[PDB]
Amino acid sequence: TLMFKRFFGAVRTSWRDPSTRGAVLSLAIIVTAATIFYTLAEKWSVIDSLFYAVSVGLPMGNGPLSPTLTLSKIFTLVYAILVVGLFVTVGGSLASAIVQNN
Amino acid sequence: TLMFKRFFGAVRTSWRDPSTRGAVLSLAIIVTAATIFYTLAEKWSVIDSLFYAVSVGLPMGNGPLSPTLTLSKIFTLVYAILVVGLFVTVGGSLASAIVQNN
Amino acid sequence: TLMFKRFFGAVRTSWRDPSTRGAVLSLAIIVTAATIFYTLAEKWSVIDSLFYAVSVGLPMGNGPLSPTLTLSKIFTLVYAILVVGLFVTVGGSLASAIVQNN
Amino acid sequence: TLMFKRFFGAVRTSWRDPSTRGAVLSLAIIVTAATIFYTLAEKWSVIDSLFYAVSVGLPMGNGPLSPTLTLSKIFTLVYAILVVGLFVTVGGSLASAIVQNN
Ligand SMILES: [Ca+2]
Ligand SMILES: [Ca+2]
Ligand SMILES: [Ca+2]
Repeated sequence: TLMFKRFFGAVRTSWRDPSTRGAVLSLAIIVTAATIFYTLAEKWSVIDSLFYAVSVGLPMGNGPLSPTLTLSKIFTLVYAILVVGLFVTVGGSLASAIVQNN
Repeated sequence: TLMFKRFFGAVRTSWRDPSTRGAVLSLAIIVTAATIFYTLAEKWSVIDSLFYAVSVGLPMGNGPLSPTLTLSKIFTLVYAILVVGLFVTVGGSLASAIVQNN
Repeated sequence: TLMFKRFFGAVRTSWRDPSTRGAVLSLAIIVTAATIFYTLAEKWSVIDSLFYAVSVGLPMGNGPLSPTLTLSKIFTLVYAILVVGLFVTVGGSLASAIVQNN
Repeated sequence: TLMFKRFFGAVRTSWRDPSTRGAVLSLAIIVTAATIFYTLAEKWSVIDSLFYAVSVGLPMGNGPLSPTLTLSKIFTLVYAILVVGLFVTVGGSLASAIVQNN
């Protein structure tokens, strides 16, 4: 029953596009890229890898998960600084869409 | 003894509405669902669930609690992206309403 | 060595005033109240109470600290929704004020 | 393995400048001083210190690292309010500069 969320959520209001919710596109590369890195370098599972990635722009909250290696530390910074912007506007957009969707 | 805040804040500032504080309603809907899932899925108590729900889109931080199921992990992930926007705007309007009460 | 931050920072650009930074007043009262609550309920030392209270407006991160009692859990959500906006507007004001000093 | 992000990230969007990204300069100062503090006060390594400093101004999330002494606790609070702004606009300018680069 996580249906009503995924379907009346990420799927449904993710298809409200201006020229400037090409930020979603921008987001997806970056999150995905981070996830790959986390999986490979930090050795974590895909979900956990994704969880960490999502965490560094959003108030969600990383898990037990934190970087243990120098590359993972440094990388987390550089990614984090960028994506924080990206997460924001997208969240705003979706929020906006939700309200005029009822 | 939080009787001060609940009357002076939480049930103070909501009694003030524009068009865009339709956002409250959506946020309410999001949170409730989230909490329910947590209680059912993640087995935690109503508040612990409820706390966790709030934790994900505001910066406060979750202490001990973190999702342990892949299913709940994705639920957070999906749910995270929707609610944050809502949190932002309710956060802002609500804050402004304090300021216009002094 | 914090003196350089404290004087060159949260007072040096704190005293940059319009009418609309009356939120600083509000921030002070609200942060104070929460701190008091934390001190009382959570048993915590005043600094720690203060630490936690600020942790929840800002992207900070609490320490190892988090609400362990039900009232504290309940209180935190309520407070966080209120105070976040305050933290935001003040932050922007203060931010803008560093930049205006170059 | 992060060479994509380092060169095509927070060195690419740097060579894209108006004058109100003097905020990057501000952030560098505040961040650097913070790092200096944390290394010294809290005994941590430089990388860890940097991470922690970043962690208080972004949704990133402090790992194990958090302050343990009053001096550092207070300092975080002070710094936290200051940096929160500078981070935010940095993310924003940076963020837009990604979409303007596509
Ligand atoms: Ca986070
Ligand atoms: Ca926080
Ligand atoms: Ca955290």
